[PDB]
Amino acid sequence: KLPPGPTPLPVIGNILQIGIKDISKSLTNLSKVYGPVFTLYFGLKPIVVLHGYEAVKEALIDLGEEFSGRGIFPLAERANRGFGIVFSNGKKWKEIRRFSLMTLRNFGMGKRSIEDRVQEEALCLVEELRKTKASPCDPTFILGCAPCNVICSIIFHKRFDYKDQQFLNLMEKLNENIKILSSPWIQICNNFSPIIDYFPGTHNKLLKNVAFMKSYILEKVKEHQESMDMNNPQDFIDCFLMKMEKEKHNQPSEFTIESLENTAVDLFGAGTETTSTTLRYALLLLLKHPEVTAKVQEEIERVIGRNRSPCMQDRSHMPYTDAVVHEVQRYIDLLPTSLPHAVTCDIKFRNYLIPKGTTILISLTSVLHDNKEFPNPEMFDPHHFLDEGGNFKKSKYFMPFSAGKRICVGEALAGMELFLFLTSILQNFNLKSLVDPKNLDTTPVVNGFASVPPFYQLCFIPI
Ligand code: HEM
Ligand SMILES: CCCCc1nc(Cl)c(CO)n1Cc1ccc(-c2ccccc2-c2nn[nH]n2)cc1
Ligand SMILES: CCCCc1nc(Cl)c(CO)n1Cc1ccc(-c2ccccc2-c2nn[nH]n2)cc1
Ligand SMILES: OC[C@H]1O[C@](O)(CO)[C@@H](O)[C@@H]1O
Ligand SMILES: [K+]
Repeated sequence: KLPPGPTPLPVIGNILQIGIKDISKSLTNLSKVYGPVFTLYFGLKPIVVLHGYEAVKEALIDLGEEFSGRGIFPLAERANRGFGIVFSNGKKWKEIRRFSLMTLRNFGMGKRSIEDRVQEEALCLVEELRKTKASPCDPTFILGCAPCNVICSIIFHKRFDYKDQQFLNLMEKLNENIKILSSPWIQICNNFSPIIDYFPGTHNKLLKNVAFMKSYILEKVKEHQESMDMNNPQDFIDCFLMKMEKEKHNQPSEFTIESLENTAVDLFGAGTETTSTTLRYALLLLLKHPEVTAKVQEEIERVIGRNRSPCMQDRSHMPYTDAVVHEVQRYIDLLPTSLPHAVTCDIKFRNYLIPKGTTILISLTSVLHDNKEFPNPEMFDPHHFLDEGGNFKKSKYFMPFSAGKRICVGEALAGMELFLFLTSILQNFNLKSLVDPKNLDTTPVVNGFASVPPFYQLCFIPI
């Protein structure tokens, strides 16, 4: 048997029960009726939902290889998304992921470290924030540039100047695509149609934007082929090309110029928006909780001071800051259902039998907002990651990057970006709201499978 669920209607399954508006809350409501493991029907396609820590851990961690598949919907083929890391499966995924992890280690791309790349972006970020000259400002665009340029640095070896038109084009395309991809028409409703694409225009626009990106990446690969130093790979492209020229006696290979372009599009896609949104949300929460900000600044001033950049090494001496970043991620819950999984083979889970390829939906909300691990889980409070002594308290329930075999490839990178960008900002600025802090609402705007902060402005007042 599959896990029990609400009985589907004919030809529409469970669609009309589920509140598309806030899918996570519906899943949670269902869990109160059917328990931690239950089945929903998306017009005949069964979806098993895992809710709560135990179920999620059992599946993602203890039965990891079996739950390592990526769930497929029509959108995957309509936006040509299954050829990188994020939406790939089997051998293509294993190989590209493995390689990408090796390449993305702090020193996996020559002498220049990933941390160096992030540190340079943090100085640039601070500078743009000075240029606002302490006036009101929607930080959206500035905070989005920093992570985008980090990926640029990782892939092409060199960051762009924030005004370089080639950068502004990449960024604009990416924004467009992500905003389109956020629409419930594109994420949900159009997947109800298994064969006919009811938004052919939209997908065309998506693909055109991709092609622009892929074509820019091709220009660079060429440049990288004409300046290849086999002993000194400096970026993700070099590393990929060396992997190719190491596989030439083994075709057909998962490593080709085409998988390089698709993998890089994945890294831009995965690596920008979520980090950007997390940073923006962090500043909103810091505005609203100025005591919190002050405690971070106390750590900064005491451990780091003013005569130098904040580096990772600092993080182990700054538990309060570490707790603040962790708590931002836990509270805001940007991917409440992760990305969909799928079982790779027939598998007995608990006392249910789940057939190979069945889509699994993991509720990360249920873990991050566990009300016993994180009492008052609905409140932002850095103490959720602090012991009674004021030290950092780890949580097995801290899964904003998901868990198991499909855990975010950028976990460590996003971790550096968040810590270095936040510390560098509060090293150099205080934060002043336009409106009254008591009047700001930090509660998240959900629209489908995606959380987002509300709109706000602030002033970056130099110290
Ligand atoms: C705070 C920022 C980020 C968050 C919260 C985040 C979170 C996630 C989550 C939840 C997943 C899905 C895991 C799953 O399928 O179960 C994921 C996948 C991924 N993330 Fe991130 N991510 C972030 C930043 C980044 C960055 C900076 C990169 C850049 C390398 C990146 C690369 C990826 C990739 C490649 C995947 C696909 C992994 C796979 O399916 O095998 N992410 N991320
Ligand atoms: C039809 C093939 C042309 C594809 C295309 N490439 C780009 Cl670039 C544009 C800019 O709008 N477009 C057109 C486009 C037209 C309508 C939409 C759209 C916007 C809101 C709601 C539904 C649609 C839609 N897409 N397809 N049909 N209707 C999106 C892109
Ligand atoms: C100009 C190119 C912009 C990026 C982009 N446009 C499209 Cl279309 C693709 C499809 O993969 N992509 C790549 C992409 C890959 C993964 C994601 C992603 C990664 C982690 C978590 C959620 C997402 C997601 N899926 N849909 N929207 N955002 C977003 C975009
Ligand atoms: O597999 C059964 C098929 O039925 C559909 O739900 C149609 O709603 C598709 O999403 C799925 O592919
Ligand atoms: K049209």
